[PDB]
Amino acid sequence: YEWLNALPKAELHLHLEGTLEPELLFALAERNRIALPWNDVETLRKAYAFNNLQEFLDLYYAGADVLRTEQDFYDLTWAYLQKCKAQNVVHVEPFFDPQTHTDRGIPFEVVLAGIRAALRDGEKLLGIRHGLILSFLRHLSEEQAQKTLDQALPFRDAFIAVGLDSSEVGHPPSKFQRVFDRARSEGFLTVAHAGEEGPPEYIWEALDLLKVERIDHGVRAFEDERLMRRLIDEQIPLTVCPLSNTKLCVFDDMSQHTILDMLERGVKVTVNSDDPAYFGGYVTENFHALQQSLGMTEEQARRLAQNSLDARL
Ligand SMILES: Nc1ncnc2[nH]cnc12
Ligand SMILES: [Zn+2]
Repeated sequence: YEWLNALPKAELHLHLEGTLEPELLFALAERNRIALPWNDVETLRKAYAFNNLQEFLDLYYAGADVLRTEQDFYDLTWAYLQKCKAQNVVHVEPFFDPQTHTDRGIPFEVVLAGIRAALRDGEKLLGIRHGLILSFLRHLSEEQAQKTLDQALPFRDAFIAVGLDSSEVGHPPSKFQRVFDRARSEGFLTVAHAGEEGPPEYIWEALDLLKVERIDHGVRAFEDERLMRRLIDEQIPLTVCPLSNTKLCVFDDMSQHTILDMLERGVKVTVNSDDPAYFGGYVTENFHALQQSLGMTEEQARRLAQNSLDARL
């Protein structure tokens, strides 16, 4: 563990909103004078039991209510940056979901100010490089994403890419091909969630329609050998999230996770925490789970950490 924790790493698949610890949630609620549905932290924490992606999302979006001020968004991000320092994550390319906040009335500029301020501290005080990624909510319309991209244009230099998260199944990457096209035209790189719950086909779409630089999750690629051969051949990175897949029931157990299989086959996989406050672990805890449940070796530990460095944008 401490050896794992000592490894230099880059986290490339993380949602800032998904780092919202129960304690922070209650503290922001207090500061913002919000009456929570949850009686206590302990009760909110017991609600972290999931049977699929959707059950998690509903709760995950519910939590975002307490994010109201610039200081809120600073606290959220700074708390995570501190975890990174402690776990020797030296480089972060985090997601945020503008629509979750803008749709609640919070100004786009306020969200960004808070996050940007923290990232600046992360780098000058903690030594942590960052590449903010703006993620679209895929259950909403492409039109809504276009409106979000328009807000992002004056800010475009604050983002290294646009991503795509939220309810995967029944919202294929194709639904968002136009806005992605425009984003790239405007100088954005692209990434996308694909093959978490969605089929291999969605991953082909991300690759070929959205033209992503990396696949987020991408575990269901395992079902598709032609795709596997392509991943291995193009060295397209996968941002795999062990505890997230476990907690969302992608795998019925951690002993059944295929990330080490992929590693050995030559897929350029990485280790990430995804939504650490909800899945009960940060990046080091994800490496640890691999060692515990899949007898991962230091050997494979070093390779995974290195892929994450190599896969930076
Ligand atoms: N892993 C994930 N998949 C889909 N939507 C998400 N929103 C936050 N994390 C997510
Ligand atoms: Zn994710």
